[PDB]
Amino acid sequence: KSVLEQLKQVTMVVADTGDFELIKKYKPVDATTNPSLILKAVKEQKYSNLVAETISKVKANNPDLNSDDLVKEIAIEILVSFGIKILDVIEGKVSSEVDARVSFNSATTIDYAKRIIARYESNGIPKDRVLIKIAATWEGIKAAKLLQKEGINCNLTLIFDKAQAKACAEAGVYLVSPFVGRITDWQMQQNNLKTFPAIADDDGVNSVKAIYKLYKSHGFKTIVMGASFRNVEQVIALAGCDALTISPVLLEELKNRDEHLEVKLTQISEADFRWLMNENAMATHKLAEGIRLFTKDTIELENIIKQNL
Amino acid sequence: MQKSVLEQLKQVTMVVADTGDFELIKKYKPVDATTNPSLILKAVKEQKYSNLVAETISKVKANNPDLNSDDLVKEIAIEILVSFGIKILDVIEGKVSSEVDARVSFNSATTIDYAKRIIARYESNGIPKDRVLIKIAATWEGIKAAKLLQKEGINCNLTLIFDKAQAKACAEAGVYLVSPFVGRITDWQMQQNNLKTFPAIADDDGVNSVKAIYKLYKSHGFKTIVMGASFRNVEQVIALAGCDALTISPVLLEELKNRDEHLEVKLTQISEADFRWLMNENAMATHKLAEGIRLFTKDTIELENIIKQNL
Repeated sequence: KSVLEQLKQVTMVVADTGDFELIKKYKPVDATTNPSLILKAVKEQKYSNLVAETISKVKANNPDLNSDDLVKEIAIEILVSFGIKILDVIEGKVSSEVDARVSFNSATTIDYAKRIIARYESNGIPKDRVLIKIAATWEGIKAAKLLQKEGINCNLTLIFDKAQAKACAEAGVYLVSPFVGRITDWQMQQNNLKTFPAIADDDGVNSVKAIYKLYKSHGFKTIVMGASFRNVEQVIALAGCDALTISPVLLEELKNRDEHLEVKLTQISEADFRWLMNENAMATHKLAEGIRLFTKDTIELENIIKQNL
Repeated sequence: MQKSVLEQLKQVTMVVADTGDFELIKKYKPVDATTNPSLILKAVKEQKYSNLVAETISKVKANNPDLNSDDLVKEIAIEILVSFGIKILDVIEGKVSSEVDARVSFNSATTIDYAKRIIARYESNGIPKDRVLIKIAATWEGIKAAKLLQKEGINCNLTLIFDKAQAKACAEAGVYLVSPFVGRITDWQMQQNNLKTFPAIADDDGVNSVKAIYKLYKSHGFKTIVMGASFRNVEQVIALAGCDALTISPVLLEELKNRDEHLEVKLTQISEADFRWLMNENAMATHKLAEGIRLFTKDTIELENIIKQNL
């Protein structure tokens, strides 16, 4: 058995891509998108017809919207159209991320999430097949608490800190996506490291291990999904995690190796949360950075939509 | 005849001394003075104030025999920061700034409580609230706290200001005074760009930040005092001549006192979600606000450990 197939025995394998054509090579259970991956699927142009049809559809269904509102509605429908194509090739769920610009507004986050779900449902996809990805700021967590109460399952993303993860679980979220790679990136930058750290010393791997241990010892039922990978050894290190979302490149690396895979993994108030985050210099920087960078990619996507109206 | 750079500055800007070392303050005759948790730790640890620190720990211990150890340490820490403030007030005409415990920085209600506790300790010694500014980190929760404190006549000094949005929100809250930082912003600039020498004044991100806030405030007619803080060299201070106020370390005060070159005058609505977005967009501000709270917290924990070692 390949390492990929070994991993599937102990972990829910998830594909991290909007390039739905790649997903059948790997037979993951679930798939995840993010604003950068949607932009890449739009930019690389394998799906220009899907984009063009989406734009036409939204214009016809929305004669009342001005150019700004129309572009926003198209951005949502693009996210959903990719998700629908992904759902055609997997048995599980797809994750679709809200506009990062709403990250500090629980209200607009709730509305955005509900609009994504409504668009899926209008296209005949039931909400049980979708996770709404939300950056794990306090405001995102508070939004997810409400959405979960209303039956909308959330994927809390940009998780860099254990207390941050704990708060998510306290809110009853379906799933959390603690990051690995971006933490390793910070670690390597801090000391100008030229090579990846040994696995035992990899701050990103250790961050997910710590969250896993917290959740299992405490009996939290939220799914732990490691995300953000720089090398295949980081993914292998976390075998046994509830779920791991993995790029098509790294899925291919796992598919082509066949050594033995060792299985390794077997209330907070607002003020408390803000304090614990502030104590984590890396998490404070990297949460903020993720929201800035995803916003830049969403603006690039909007500019592409505008050029094709 | 032409006076020193210091005396010329005093003519056009309220000169403030940035130190817990009250003995040094009298050599410079500032109007006001500022402390912060790091400066209080430095004054507590230095040999020359060891009698004042000793006497403070004794008096609180004697008058509070029934406090649990956690409460007792907290009471001594507030007494030490107030006792240095009082020694400063004895040697100046104006106000002293005393910072709340940095651990309350994300809690408006405990900020308000800590501020009131500081004021009460001053008042217990006969010092009226009009001689004290409560220094509060300009997180959203600190701005909310300060808005409420100002409604009760407690003047605040909103510190760790790194972005024009904080500054604007502070003004909108009606705070008495803001402390936009210079030096720490230049530190970020110099570390990030590998700068061997300090940037030209025109290119100094820190100096430009205070200039932008000053311009914002005067164009909007805000009455909040703009006090530049955090300096790395005299040239950054001189660059801001004419700002409402400038708080300056004793090393830099001494440099200004001894220079006689001519001083040219250079300086003559936000929702929570908006504030948080604009802060987020500023990588430097996000990092430096957080770091400042962390570092002040580390120094206050060291103060607490020193209190515990002397009990």
